[PDB]
Amino acid sequence: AFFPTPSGSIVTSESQLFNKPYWLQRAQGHNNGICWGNQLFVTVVDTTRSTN
Amino acid sequence: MASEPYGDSLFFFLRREQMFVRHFFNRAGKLGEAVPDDLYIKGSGNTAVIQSSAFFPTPSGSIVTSESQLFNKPYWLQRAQGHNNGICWGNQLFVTVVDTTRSTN
Amino acid sequence: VYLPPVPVSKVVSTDEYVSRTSIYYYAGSSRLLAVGNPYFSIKSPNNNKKVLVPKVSGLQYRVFRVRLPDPNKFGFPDTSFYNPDTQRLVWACVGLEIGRGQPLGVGVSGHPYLNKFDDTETSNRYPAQPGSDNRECLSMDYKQTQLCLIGCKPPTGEHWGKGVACNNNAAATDCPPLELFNSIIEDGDMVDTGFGCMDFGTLQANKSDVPIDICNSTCKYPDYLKMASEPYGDSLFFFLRREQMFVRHFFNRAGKLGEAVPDDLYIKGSGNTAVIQSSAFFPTPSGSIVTSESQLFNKPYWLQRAQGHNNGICWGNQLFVTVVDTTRSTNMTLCTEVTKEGTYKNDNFKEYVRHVEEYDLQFVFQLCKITLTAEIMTYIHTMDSNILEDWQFGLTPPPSASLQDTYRFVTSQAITCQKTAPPKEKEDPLNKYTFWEVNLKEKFSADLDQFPLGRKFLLQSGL
Amino acid sequence: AFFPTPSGSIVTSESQLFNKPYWLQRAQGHNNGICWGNQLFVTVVDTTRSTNMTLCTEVTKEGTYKNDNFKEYVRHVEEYDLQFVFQLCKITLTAEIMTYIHTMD
Amino acid sequence: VSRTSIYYYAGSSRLLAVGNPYFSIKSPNNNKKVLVPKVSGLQYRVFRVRLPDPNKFGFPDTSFYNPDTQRLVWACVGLEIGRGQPLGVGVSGHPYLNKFDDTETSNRYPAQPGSDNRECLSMDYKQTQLCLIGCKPPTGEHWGKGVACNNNAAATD
Amino acid sequence: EVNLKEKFSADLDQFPLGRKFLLQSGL
Repeated sequence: AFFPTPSGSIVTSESQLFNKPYWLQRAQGHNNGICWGNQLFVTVVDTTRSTN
Repeated sequence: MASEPYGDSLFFFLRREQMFVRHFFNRAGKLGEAVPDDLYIKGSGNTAVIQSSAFFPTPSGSIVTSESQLFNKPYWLQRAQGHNNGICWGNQLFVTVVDTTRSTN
Repeated sequence: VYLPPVPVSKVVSTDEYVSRTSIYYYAGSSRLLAVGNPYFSIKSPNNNKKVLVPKVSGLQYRVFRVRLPDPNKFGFPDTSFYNPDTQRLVWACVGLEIGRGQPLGVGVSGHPYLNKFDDTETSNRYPAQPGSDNRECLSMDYKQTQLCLIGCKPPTGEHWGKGVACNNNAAATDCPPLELFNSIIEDGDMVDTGFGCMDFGTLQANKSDVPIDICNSTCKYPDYLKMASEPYGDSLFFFLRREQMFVRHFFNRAGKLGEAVPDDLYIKGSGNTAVIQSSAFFPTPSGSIVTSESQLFNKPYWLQRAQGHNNGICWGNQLFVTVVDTTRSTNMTLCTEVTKEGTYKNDNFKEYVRHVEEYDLQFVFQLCKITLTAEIMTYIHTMDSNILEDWQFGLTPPPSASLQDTYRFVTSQAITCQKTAPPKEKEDPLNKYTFWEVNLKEKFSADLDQFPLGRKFLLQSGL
Repeated sequence: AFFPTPSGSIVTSESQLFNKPYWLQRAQGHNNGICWGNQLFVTVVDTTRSTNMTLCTEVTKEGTYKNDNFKEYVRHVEEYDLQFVFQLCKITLTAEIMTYIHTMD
Repeated sequence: VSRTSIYYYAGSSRLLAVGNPYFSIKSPNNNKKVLVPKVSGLQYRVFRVRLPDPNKFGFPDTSFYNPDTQRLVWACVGLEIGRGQPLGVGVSGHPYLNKFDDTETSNRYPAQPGSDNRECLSMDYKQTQLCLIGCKPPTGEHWGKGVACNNNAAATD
Repeated sequence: EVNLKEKFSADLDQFPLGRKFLLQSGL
């Protein structure tokens, strides 16, 4: 009954994803940016900045 | 498969493989093809019997990134490699996948 | 005053006498293989010349030696492009693909009696351990390397080795000389592995500083400097290379340090430091990960310009492809038992190791015709002689006579015996070596696109 | 008081600066390649090909190993080359320029 | 400096050098000479070419310059440095390096007694390349010892 | 000291660099 233990590599700052603008041009759905009901839900999970 | 005459087992194929060694071991047991004697110099004491000279390494894989995968993207077959330009006779296909980056336990 | 040295004959590239036509011809070998032992060649006990289980590994040069059909003996349907009298025909090379078909996986070997004394990375205390024999069993990897050279003549390596000494010097320590040699690379002579490109046969008495497979063979290395510099260009058309390595541990030798470290450079020691350990460290190369984008193979390789004056043309109807590989050098393990029981003991079983290394080749040629006239026939004879014989058109009186009368005794040999020396041509210098051969006389074709390289070529040229 | 032991890394063969021609088209200083006094001064460092052999001779020959008999020497070698291509320049040496060079050296 | 269209290849012969990689060896009882010279990979190898001066040269046609009032100089327009060997990295060491403890994972302690504690260790180097071309020899820099300032009662010597 | 005193040549295309330079000149 084996189990590994995972570990992250180096976490550089050329492979970051945030702190940049993202202009929507064509979303993959049919809903091309219209937000019915006047809300959005933005979900963000990060792990590069998880110090203790 | 590619050098087949009609060319009907590939339309499209891709691969990525990587591997490096982590440890080295040796086996146990009476060695069959024994070492010749004109290649080294003998001894006595704790060097009485020659130790078994069958080594085998172990593979251990590497980091499994997501910037260099192969799946979840479309693949438009503009011109397949052989002579069948995509046409599938007899109304069947065969896709084979081998993926060992999504193989958690 | 001063004046310009002197005029000398200048070579000329084969753009300007060899003209080319548009008659392309695929060729191609079948799947070559070999199966043998990875470390040492197994010898038969009764007859000690017949090999029983041959030696093949990943690390050797696999120098092939292709053969071609003489393209003057073709019965063409239409001879309309050349008068058969004045012209000749010769094959030119414009394609290549050197496949392989075994999976990845780097291969490891070792010696049973390596010369490890202690570890010199984080702990080597004092005093030294006592003993007379302190050899242990170690394993080590190799440096990953790939290369690929085609050309009309065999490729020439180089290696160090023991050499000629000098006159008497009254304070000269015992130390062997070194000298840079030259050779022609055979099949099976090992490639280097980061221990330098030096012979291990006449330079190591204790026989105990490499793995067993190179303990008595001379690890050459190709000579890119000399082969590029020859003005005819008949030894390289195309060459690729890629290697990497890095150290894994550090190990020091065991023996009398034959040179003494001088007294000036260290504060001398007392107590438990009466003895002074060796400074002879040797590393252990290991190599790194082997991806599948840093390969050099299964990809076509067109030519339009070689790096010399020989723009592809091969005289004498042979090529010489050499490949090295240590990305695909895995070593299997076979276990045939003796008895059939239901309990393990280590003395029932039997372990023979094995190794495979297999290949493939593919070509696509082009037929180009020399116009033979007055200024050209002299020029090829300066280059070689076997070309202007083997087209079976004549023979060359080598002088028009000489100035010296040379004193031919014809009394036939009973007074002051001159060098008689009845000659014989030996028909080649190449016959002494041992090349893997592959025949392509029976395997030409004129219709390309029933083959793999025919469909990749006919898109690349836009035809 | 601490001090760290340095170490190199994976020396490739696609990250080397030798064995390939350059072509100086515009130098960073003022002169574009003129060499007064007819000498150059090239300077090469490398520590990727810093291999170190091990030679080993003997004194007695036997059929049993001991550390006593053999002597070890270390040696090392560095084989080089150079190549150049030069051009030809004429100075129109009038009355001003003879001072322009005399202040230089 | 004007320009013309007369190029001139000038290739050296290949060079070698062979010796000991740590220190030179000098013969006893003379000591002004050396048996095997110290050659290692880490040193600089400052070559120094010489060119034949183009006013004492065999030009096949001296009817492009008027030699009463002109002069000629060479100008480099290409370069290449070949080099041939394997790709092995190298090790050095010191038999009596002043290493006291290890300080990465475990140094639980009372103090350790003794007078000498030196050991034999070995490490490699930072891998480095550079090439540079001049008309004067290149000028380095390094730290060193200096004037002690001889004053103000320096508590740290 | 390397010595290029008498190793020159005026013909470019018989030397391992001289062919690589004649293609870069477009000529």
